[PDB]
Amino acid sequence: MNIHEWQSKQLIQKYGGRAQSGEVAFSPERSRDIAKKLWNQFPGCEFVVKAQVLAGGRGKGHWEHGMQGGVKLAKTPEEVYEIANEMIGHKLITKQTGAKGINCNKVMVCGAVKILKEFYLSILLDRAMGCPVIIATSQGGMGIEEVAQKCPECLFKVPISVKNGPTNEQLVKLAKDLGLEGDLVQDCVDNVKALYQVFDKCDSTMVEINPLGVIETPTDEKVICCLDAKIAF
Amino acid sequence: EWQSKQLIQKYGGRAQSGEVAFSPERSRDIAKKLWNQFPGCEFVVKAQVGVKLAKTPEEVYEIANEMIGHKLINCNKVMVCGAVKILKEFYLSILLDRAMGCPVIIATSQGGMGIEEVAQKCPECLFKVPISVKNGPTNEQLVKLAKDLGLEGDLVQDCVDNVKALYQVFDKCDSTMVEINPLGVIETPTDEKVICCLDAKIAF
Ligand SMILES: Nc1ncnc2c1ncn2[C@@H]1O[C@H](COP(=O)(O)OP(=O)(O)O)[C@@H](O)[C@H]1O
Ligand SMILES: [Mg+2]
Ligand SMILES: [Mg+2]
Repeated sequence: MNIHEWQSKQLIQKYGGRAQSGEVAFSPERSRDIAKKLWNQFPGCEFVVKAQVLAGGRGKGHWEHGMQGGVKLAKTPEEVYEIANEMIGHKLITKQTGAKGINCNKVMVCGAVKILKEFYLSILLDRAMGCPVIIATSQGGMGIEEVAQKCPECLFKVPISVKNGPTNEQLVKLAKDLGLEGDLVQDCVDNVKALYQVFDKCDSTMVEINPLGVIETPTDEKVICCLDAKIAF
Repeated sequence: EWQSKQLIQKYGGRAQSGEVAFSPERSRDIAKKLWNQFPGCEFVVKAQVGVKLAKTPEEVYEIANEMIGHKLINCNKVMVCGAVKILKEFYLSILLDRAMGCPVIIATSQGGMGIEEVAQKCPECLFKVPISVKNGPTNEQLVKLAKDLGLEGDLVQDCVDNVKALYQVFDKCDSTMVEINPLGVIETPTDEKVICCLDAKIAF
């Protein structure tokens, strides 16, 4: 099976990648404390509550009891408790679910960040070719399988040699084709190179980052960051 | 500070309490977790009873290793504060003015130095606001003080709210002084301007 979001981001960081793993919470009280302690470091910052359930379309979905969205903004730790209280212990309905619901027993609480660009990127083991291949496109919010059927020319594909792995020219070109420029290019290479170090050194089948974004830091420094992660085995 | 900075938060005020660390290793961890919540953020390391900017958890470790167990009374603990974008520096204090026998609120737009120096060279920079201990600070007075410092929009009301919470720490603690140097206008990670107490001192 695939591991949860915040678990994937953690492994990505364990190999030198920048990802917003936030902090998990198995209760709405715990989630409130997380946002509260974070206000000590960045007072006035908003928060984002992300249901931890193995299925896509969380931002699109909704909850039975009236709440809309699996990824919702929160202005205060109290709002974090509200949202979290409606998530933990309830069922979420997304596109991958139809209407059978998925039991949500935990959520992830991360700080609200300003996003400048959103990209798709994944490291897939092309079995037909027996080699890894890197997919990407400048259409973060859309979905990989949706874009593929309607626009496969929207995707950039880069087969990877199993020996040396990524080629610095391959990665530099991919970052350049995605519209990146300046320090974000090398930063994108560093993270993407870390994604392979996660893909290969962990015997993984897929490392999907949707969206891989250009975010601003609290001091407004642009840095590549994985705002979502799925790792299949 | 931790007690005070929490008291402001206890009574409904914004205060960057950061987090204390009793060793360079601990300091490096605090900065690491913050990169899970706001990746790429910088950090500020404060030596507790001086302040250097750090770009990475490893830099924080370096700076902490220079402080803990060294000069500037001995320093045996540091406070790791996320690097927040600070726009304006203000100074604000509440005092039992023995001369007038009533609480008074002093404030200036030069929050980068001791109040002693500002008065001498610039006496126009300070703003006295005598407060009736019973009637307390009146909304009219605090709004007048807010606009006296160059605040507009939600900040004007945002200032009034924090000033009130500070007087409660002064009233409900019977404290002789409540000093906020600096009181900053800060941008949140999403570029929202808010008032925040960046340093606190409570005496008796
Ligand atoms: N920390 C964050 N701050 C602001 N927006 C965020 C943050 N994390 C995620 N988002 C936004 O929320 C959207 C939905 O989250 P995501 O993890 O992609 O869920 P899903 O793709 O399953 O719907 C993302 O596409 C992104 O635009
Ligand atoms: Mg996603
Ligand atoms: Mg910004």
